[PDB]
Amino acid sequence: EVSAEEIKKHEEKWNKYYGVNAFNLPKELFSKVDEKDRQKYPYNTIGNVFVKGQTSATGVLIGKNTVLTNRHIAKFANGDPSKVSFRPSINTDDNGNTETPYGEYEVKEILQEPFGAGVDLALIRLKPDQNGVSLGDKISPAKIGTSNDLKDGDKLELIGYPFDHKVNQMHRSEIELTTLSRGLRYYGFTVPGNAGSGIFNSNGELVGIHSSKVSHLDREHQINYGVGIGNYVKRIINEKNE
Repeated sequence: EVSAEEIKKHEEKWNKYYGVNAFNLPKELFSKVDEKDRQKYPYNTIGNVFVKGQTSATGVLIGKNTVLTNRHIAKFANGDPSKVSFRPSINTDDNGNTETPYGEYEVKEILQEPFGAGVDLALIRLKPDQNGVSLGDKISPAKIGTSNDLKDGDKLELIGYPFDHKVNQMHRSEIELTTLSRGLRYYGFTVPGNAGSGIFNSNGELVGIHSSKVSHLDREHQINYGVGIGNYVKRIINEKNE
């Protein structure tokens, strides 16, 4: 039971992201990443995880051949790697011109729930290109930070592919952390395609991965939910990354 004032104020914040049209959102909270920034770190570590005829979400390159995304996204492939494709820094302008600066990568192995069925993270291992060159040799993987030092009120950058808004167009969303006692929760604009988006701190370190929206305060309100890179997650990553 939370005071009726909290709900009133929550609806306040939440509304500044979902009350107005996505296109009429302030640049500071939600904006497309231009060609220039897309070639720079950490933006170039972001890619589109494409599951043929299932979904189109986001993923972060965290190793030479490893992509970190959500378990719920990886489940759509039903264990079959050939159903998943990773397209780093892909971009499709409003006129249909699609470009993939680093090519498209095939998946050799899917680790659906290496952190546990209750942690919405999965690892995707990619095959090198036909010349045997790993994506991680073309682009430096994201630096892995920690979520242990974050605190209520903190502002972070969420980078991903908001498919439902614009197809194959990388966007950044400013997020504001809230009640962290119940997990990584935050205010910000996201759509289903943002699943797997990287959350970076001012130091450019990856501190979390966006997951989805969950009930908040009561059973009738929402908030964004992500998975923080805590002690347990880092251990597993360091153990299976490659």
